[PDB]
Amino acid sequence: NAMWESKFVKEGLTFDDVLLVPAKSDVLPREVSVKTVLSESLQLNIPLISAGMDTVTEADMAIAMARQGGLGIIHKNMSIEQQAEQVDKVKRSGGLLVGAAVGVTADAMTRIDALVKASVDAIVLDTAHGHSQGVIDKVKEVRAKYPSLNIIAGNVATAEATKALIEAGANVVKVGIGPGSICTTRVVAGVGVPQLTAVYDCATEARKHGIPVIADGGIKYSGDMVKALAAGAHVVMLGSMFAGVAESPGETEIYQGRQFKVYRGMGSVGAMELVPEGIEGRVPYKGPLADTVHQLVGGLRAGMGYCGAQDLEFLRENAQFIRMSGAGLLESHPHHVQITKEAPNYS
Amino acid sequence: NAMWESKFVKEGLTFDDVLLVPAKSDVLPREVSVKTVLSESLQLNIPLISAGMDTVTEADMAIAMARQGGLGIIHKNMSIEQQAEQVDKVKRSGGLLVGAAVGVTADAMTRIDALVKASVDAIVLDTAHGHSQGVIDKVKEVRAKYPSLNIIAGNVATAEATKALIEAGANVVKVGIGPGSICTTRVVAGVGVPQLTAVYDCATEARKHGIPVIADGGIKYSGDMVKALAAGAHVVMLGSMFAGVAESPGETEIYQGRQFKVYRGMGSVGAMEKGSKLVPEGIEGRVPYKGPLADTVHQLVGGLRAGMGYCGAQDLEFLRENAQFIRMSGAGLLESHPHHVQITKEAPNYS
Amino acid sequence: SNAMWESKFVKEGLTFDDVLLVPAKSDVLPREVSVKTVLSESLQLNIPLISAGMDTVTEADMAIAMARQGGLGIIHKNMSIEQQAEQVDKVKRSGGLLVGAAVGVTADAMTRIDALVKASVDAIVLDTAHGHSQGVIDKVKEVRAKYPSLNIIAGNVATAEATKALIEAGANVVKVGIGPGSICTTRVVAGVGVPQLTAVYDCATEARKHGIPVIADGGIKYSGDMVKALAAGAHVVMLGSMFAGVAESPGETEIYQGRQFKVYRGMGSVGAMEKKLVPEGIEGRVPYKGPLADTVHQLVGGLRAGMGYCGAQDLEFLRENAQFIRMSGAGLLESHPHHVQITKEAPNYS
Amino acid sequence: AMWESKFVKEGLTFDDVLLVPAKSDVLPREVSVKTVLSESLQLNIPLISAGMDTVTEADMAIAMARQGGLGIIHKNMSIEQQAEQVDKVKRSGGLLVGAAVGVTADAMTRIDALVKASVDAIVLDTAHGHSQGVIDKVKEVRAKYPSLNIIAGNVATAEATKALIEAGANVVKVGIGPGSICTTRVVAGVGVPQLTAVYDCATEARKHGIPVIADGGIKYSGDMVKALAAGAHVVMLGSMFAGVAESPGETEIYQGRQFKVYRGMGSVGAMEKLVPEGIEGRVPYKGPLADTVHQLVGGLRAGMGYCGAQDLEFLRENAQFIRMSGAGLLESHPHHVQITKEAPNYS
Ligand SMILES: O=C(Cn1c(-c2ccccn2)nc2ccccc21)Nc1ccc2ccccc2c1
Ligand SMILES: O=C(Cn1c(-c2ccccn2)nc2ccccc21)Nc1ccc2ccccc2c1
Ligand SMILES: O=C(Cn1c(-c2ccccn2)nc2ccccc21)Nc1ccc2ccccc2c1
Ligand SMILES: O=C(Cn1c(-c2ccccn2)nc2ccccc21)Nc1ccc2ccccc2c1
Ligand SMILES: O=c1[nH]cnc2c1ncn2[C@@H]1O[C@H](COP(=O)(O)O)[C@@H](O)[C@H]1O
Ligand SMILES: O=c1[nH]cnc2c1ncn2[C@@H]1O[C@H](COP(=O)(O)O)[C@@H](O)[C@H]1O
Ligand SMILES: O=c1[nH]cnc2c1ncn2[C@@H]1O[C@H](COP(=O)(O)O)[C@@H](O)[C@H]1O
Ligand SMILES: O=c1[nH]cnc2c1ncn2[C@@H]1O[C@H](COP(=O)(O)O)[C@@H](O)[C@H]1O
Repeated sequence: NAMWESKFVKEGLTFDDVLLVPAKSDVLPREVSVKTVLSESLQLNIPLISAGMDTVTEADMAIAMARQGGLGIIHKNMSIEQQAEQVDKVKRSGGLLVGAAVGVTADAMTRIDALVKASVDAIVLDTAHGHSQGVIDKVKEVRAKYPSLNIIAGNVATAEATKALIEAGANVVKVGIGPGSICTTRVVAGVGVPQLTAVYDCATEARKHGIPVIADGGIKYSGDMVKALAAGAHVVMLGSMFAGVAESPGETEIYQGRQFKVYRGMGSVGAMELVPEGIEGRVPYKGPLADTVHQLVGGLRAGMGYCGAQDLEFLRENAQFIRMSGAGLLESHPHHVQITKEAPNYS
Repeated sequence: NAMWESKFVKEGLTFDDVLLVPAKSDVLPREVSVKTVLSESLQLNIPLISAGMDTVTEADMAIAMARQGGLGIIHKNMSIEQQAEQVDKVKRSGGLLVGAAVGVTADAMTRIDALVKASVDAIVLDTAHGHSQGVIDKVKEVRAKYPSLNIIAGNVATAEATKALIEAGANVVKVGIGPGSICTTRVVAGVGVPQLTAVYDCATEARKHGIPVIADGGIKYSGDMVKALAAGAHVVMLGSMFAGVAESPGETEIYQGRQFKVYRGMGSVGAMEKGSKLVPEGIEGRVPYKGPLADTVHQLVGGLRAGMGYCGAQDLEFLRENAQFIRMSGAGLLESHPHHVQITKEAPNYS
Repeated sequence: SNAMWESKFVKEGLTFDDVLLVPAKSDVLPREVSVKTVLSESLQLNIPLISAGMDTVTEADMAIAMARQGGLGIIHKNMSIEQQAEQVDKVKRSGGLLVGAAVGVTADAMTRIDALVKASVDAIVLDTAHGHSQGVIDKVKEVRAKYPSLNIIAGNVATAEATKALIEAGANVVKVGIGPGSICTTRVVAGVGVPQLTAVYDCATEARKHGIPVIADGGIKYSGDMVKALAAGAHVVMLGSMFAGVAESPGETEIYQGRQFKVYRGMGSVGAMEKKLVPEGIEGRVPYKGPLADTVHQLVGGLRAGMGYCGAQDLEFLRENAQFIRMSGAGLLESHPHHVQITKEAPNYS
Repeated sequence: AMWESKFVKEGLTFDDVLLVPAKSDVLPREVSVKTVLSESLQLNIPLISAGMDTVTEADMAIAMARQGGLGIIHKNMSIEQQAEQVDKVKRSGGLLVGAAVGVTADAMTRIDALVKASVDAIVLDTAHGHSQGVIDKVKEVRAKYPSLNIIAGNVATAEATKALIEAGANVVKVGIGPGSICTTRVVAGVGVPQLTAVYDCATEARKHGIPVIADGGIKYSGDMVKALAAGAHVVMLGSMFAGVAESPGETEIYQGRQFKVYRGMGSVGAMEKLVPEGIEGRVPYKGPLADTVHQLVGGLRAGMGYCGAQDLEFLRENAQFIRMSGAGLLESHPHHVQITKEAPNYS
């Protein structure tokens, strides 16, 4: 009867619920450092990872991300031979960093072998429910065979789940159940945790083991990314904000005179070909990845400057939030003004 | 006196106010059990019941519901003779389960007499106010004559009301005051309780007596059903999500080049006129055509299996006794649904 | 002391769309409950409804219709003293019906009140923007002194302190509402107000201690709001917009895009003020709703259903026993129809 | 302790609250609307026009001063041009006029010219008032011009207000992100809900006898009253002054309605004249300033009359708020009635 009475006690927050409180600062946005260390064999210049989705990251995107100082995860919706080849294609081009997504299946180990042979830097054990026993066991099975391999496991949204994956052998934990722009998990199954609260809860546990977390999904604007990092995440994972980029898979298509690209959930009907937990759609074309990355990092620099963070470590450990209502949100966006042109970082 | 200061102390949540929290899980959605026991003689393989509304459930729907593992409540907007024929029709169709709705009226027993002869499996004593004395007196009057008959009573939204119905003879209690898609009770009378809190409060009381509660109304997506079952409900009742299937009463009509089917509240002007001083408490409308019932049901159950899998629930009871929620704001809701992307294809379980 | 500084943001407010009335044990059917109500021995109404004292809401034709329905009408003050006195006499001679008249806080207040009393008016409505103003208190005291037996209704107020002040001044009815008006912009232009349900509840709390009835004025857009207002401690509610489009309300029916509408505007709007201070209301139009009888039946019927759910035999049980439950915006969306295409229009919804 | 305090703070904005009516023996006609920001800076009306290139130049500053207010000459022009603007307002009857200065190396050079032009106040105008550079720049100016009115901003915290007062500023400007044209809270994720920001800053500034300026996010006259009631001596407006005839730029016609350009100083357009923290848009033409001012001051007199405030100091010390939900706000505006004509003080 303790489980019965504790059903509705927990409370969760997401990005649009909060703002970062300005702090004393003697650092300029130009001066701040945005480097992150996921592991001793995996370091990034910028805290950005492109999602391992069929409409987001393949060879070209992974190469582009690695060159902006980020990281790309090759999706698993292709043959083992195809993924190992694309991973190699990224490694061919200057010894850039590259990751590959692997699902929890029978052929999982076989796929990982061809990936490790292709000198992949990290594998992403992707599953909808990262707190499942099957996922945990497969992490252990993989950890045993490759102790020197970077293992990124997810997705989870609780501290209990984070501890479970870390103990299984995961050195990076991916956080996010339902916040995705193309996701319908919370709608069709009713399951999830508000992403900021999820990140905070998991980071609270991950810190105790010196393990980094990845904030994955739900990021609409560059400010959301700053919030995610300040909530405990080392690095974020983006899907929709990279999907309209030239380097992302798919072809540019015209709808009502504008340029779009296909963006679909990996749990959508189209991506599968279980009940679907994703949606299919399109996002505006945005040209080269460099322009989008520049606005994102530039937003992050401004944010860190406001908070007085010389590095992301200070940001995670010192940044304070303040909660706001819907009226606060509307004030936070432009209001009572007819916007006449698009800014490079707004709509 | 002390009632004056307590006017605004109570707080209520609904489906869009919360989310289910993922937990340890050794079970796959493929392997979960979705069966339920409502009574000694009533067992459903899926937790679904189609509403007893004149635009939702008749003989054809009740057959299709039963063949899916669910239950259909034949509506009362027809003669006593007609309703008995349809109950009999569902029964002759291979031993399928079938329910039937009865209103709190003078000739209620007469309707119930003909329903029992036709071997109806359950009777729904449906009122707008389940905590009315007339309904309570009716349940006793029916339990006395038919000690073996499955009686479902409603609608209620408070623990005290559930206690009254259970002690009166009801062996199943139906929860829901105002959450209906077609319902204006809360708007025109100002009375109601947010459904998820209602389900939770009623399930709390009914649990003490070993009595199942039905979550009736307010469910628009499959996730809302999983939340309702996790809140303490044994089964759920759907009107809106069933009103568009092929087996539902009424014919298809065209809007925007696509097909729609009529759906209206039983307290709407149209429904009251067919059934017959009271002011209406529902609206008349239409919902998208969705084809055969099997497709809708498969989506519904599929969402439940996934959600139960997330919670690590091997069966519905574990989910009822262990599932934890987390409260969220409007921003949380906005994030929960798809966002900032233009959808190009309707998903089988989304819009 | 730093008290006033530290208590600035302490209070919280609730409106109709923030709450629901909780269903309770009921030994009564909607057709059996009594909706009658007493404001004073000389002023008893069969239905808890008063039509607002506005130039686009209540004149003689409206006051007569309201009274015949068992309600009350307040003749507005945007006319000469002689005219308003005539309007009262007309209603009073139309079968001996109850009729009220609005009076403002001006120098000629006493003159106008003398005429209305001479015309045998039943209630005087001392109407001002700020009921807790010193000018209002004094005017109430003057009138109570000259007319010890005259019904005095004073407002508007939104706090208990204000309510206590008008009661001690000599008012036997207190009207509540600062800003909730559909037509109002006071909260937008002055930044001043109190969420109407909390307002009614705070003022009723004070007024209960004195046996003074309270009127819930403005903010009511559906019949359920009226039930909530009455359950929050009000004896009677006052309506503007829901009565604005009936046939008996002032103003001819105008045609806008085929559909027939009726002008409804704030008493503090630019147009009304003409018939130094900036506007605190807007000018607009509402759909023509036909005879008052059809609107009243929907409202009363909503109340009967409401009282039925709460197990209230009369309005006194409602005020004393009815409990609310607070809900989020998600709760409100569930409360209204949703995820359906409305094909026809219910007599009591839009 | 720093990690666990991240989400404890709550913030309020204008649309979250209402002013509670109090006992009153004062009529709106009789109230005192004056304000003293310093010994050498007194306003007959609590209004300041924003230092933006689409809000305030010489013509706006003149009109504002003659109404009893103040105009701030923006800095998107040469040192010589700005000194001429200040002089222009000065030879128009000896009117009060302020000028905007940013934190650059040549800031002193510009200030030297503005002082020579007999300016009444210089506004040290930056995105992050709690920056060390801003604090240092305040010290330099105070050390050279001990009698010069220095407005320093912008800030949103008591700690930042304290630091600016300590640095030598004699007026503090409050607001991080509430601006109608502002995207700072969206792109950088940083900010504090304005009404709480004013209150938190006034609480500190009260101790030093320093007045604060509530800058940004005011869309109706009632918002201004709330801002003042929350502790502000005076408010600064942008969008409500940008469609005024005396503002820079000219009138454009779109579908019969007249408009005027309004953009943030952080927008691409203004910067061109880092990533942007504003947008470019347009507001409706409102005609001569006197009409907008009349409505604003009249709403304030209404509010003060409701609160029983004879003067603005009474309002600051005594006015009480009540919190409300989105249903409260919805009720607070006109509702369920189709508006047939524009009121002078509403949309
Ligand atoms: O300067 C701008 C953006 N910006 C603006 C502007 C104007 C009004 C409100 C907000 N920002 N105007 C600009 C003009 C040119 C370049 C950048 C500009 N933003 C920031 C962000 C973080 C900072 C941290 C320490 C010190 C200074 C910082 C500045
Ligand atoms: O696999 C999917 C849906 N799905 C997805 C997907 C991936 C990420 C986020 C959401 N959905 N991709 C799929 C590809 C094929 C079939 C089903 C798929 N959903 C679930 C739901 C509950 C589970 C419980 C235990 C173990 C696994 C569970 C899986
Ligand atoms: O009388 C109006 C506005 N107004 C109205 C009106 C009517 C109903 C609700 C709100 N305002 N009607 C008016 C008619 C003419 C001039 C002003 C008017 N506003 C105020 C505001 C504050 C006051 C403080 C002390 C004393 C009187 C005060 C009056
Ligand atoms: O029965 C209806 C309205 N109504 C409905 C209906 C159906 C489902 C949900 C809500 N209302 N169906 C009707 C059919 C005919 C006449 C009235 C009807 N309303 C009420 C309202 C309050 C009551 C209090 C005590 C006892 C009975 C009460 C009944
Ligand atoms: O179809 C799906 N269903 C649910 N979540 C998904 C699906 N596809 C991708 N995701 C998650 O959502 C993230 C994308 O988030 P975005 O930044 O909102 O696009 C991915 O990195 C995955 O974690
Ligand atoms: O007209 C009515 N007024 C109020 N409630 C109704 C009315 N008609 C049906 N209902 C209830 O609302 C449920 C429909 O829920 P839905 O799934 O949201 O459409 C029904 O099963 C009834 O419990
Ligand atoms: O112009 C005005 N400004 C503010 N309130 C007004 C004005 N005119 C009428 N009111 C109030 O608003 C009520 C109308 O409420 P309604 O039912 O929402 O239309 C009236 O009875 C008055 O109490
Ligand atoms: O580009 C910008 N980014 C952020 N804030 C700005 C920008 N431009 C002006 N502001 C601020 O916003 C205020 C205008 O507020 P408004 O009254 O809401 O339009 C100005 O006085 C500045 O303090």
